[PDB]
Amino acid sequence: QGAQVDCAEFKDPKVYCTRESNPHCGSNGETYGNKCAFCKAVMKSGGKINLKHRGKC
Repeated sequence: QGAQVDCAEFKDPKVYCTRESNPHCGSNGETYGNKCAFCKAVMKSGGKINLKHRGKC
């Protein structure tokens, strides 16, 4: 096992942004999905934004 939803190791170089490759939906906070959007937000989320990323939140 091991949930592979890490987003630090796939930052660079010029990888995850703009053209969203997955409408993924946050805990109970937001609908987004471009790898950058999610890692970027979640980073500065607060520490209470888990994920229920499938389709809608």
